[PDB]
Amino acid sequence: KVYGRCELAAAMKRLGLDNYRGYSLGNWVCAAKFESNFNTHATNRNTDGSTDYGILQINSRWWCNDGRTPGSKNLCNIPCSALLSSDITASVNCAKKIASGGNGMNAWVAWRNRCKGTDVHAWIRGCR
Repeated sequence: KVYGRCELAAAMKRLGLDNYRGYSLGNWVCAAKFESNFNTHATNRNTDGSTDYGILQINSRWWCNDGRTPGSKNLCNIPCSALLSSDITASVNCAKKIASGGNGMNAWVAWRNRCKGTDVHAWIRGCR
């Protein structure tokens, strides 16, 4: 499914991402925008042989197991396929785990590059 900006913001808010680990909601919406363009089915093969999955592009070498990545740590303890549904719950739960790390949102390259230090409130401006 391809979410609309406000719809994703509402969903993220219900799942408790607003101010999670000190990051206001707009950060998570921004991240989703640049990581997958709000597409729950986005998949991106990495050079190192890993693949990023879903709305928050979670990596098969460290976070979920896809059954084809040499040395998967599967720290979220979930199959990567669970990250491809229209329901963003599994992706949010794993993202919570990743951002609980000392580096927070820095784990997402797109966030680091396009969202960090910007007016993240613009991502939820005009929403319900």
